[PDB]
Amino acid sequence: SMNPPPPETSNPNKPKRQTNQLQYLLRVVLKTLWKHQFAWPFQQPVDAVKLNLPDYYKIIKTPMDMGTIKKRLENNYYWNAQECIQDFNTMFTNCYIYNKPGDDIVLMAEALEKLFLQKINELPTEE
Ligand SMILES: O=C1NC(=O)C(c2cccc(Cl)c2)=C1Nc1ccc(O)c(Cl)c1
Repeated sequence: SMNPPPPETSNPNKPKRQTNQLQYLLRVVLKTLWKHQFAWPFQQPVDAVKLNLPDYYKIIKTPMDMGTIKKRLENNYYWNAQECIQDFNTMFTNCYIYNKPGDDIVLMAEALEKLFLQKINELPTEE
């Protein structure tokens, strides 16, 4: 079982914005999660070949990862904050769908998600 193409991070005809909320999602949210000791499994698309997870992309039909999110934020791919928040939530949910409760990777996702929730709680009002 092979890897799919990664999610796109560039699409010139998709309209985009740089908003204060999106800036916060990069400068505070992504940066906080990216530097965490448990970030590493989430910094790039899951390589199902190297990890010997041939069923991964049979089960996970909407892959997402922080490498992709980082590129989307840096390349101003998004129209609004909700699109980016959805990407983080997709990433966490994929982990919980694929893995078993208590697995290391689930504990890692939970630690990142707790921080994510704390930061999104203080998402600034749109300017
Ligand atoms: O990119 C990766 N390199 C690794 O060794 C892993 C990985 C695989 C199994 C357990 C743990 Cl804690 C990490 C990655 N990421 C990953 C990210 C989410 C997942 O659900 C799974 Cl199974 C793996």
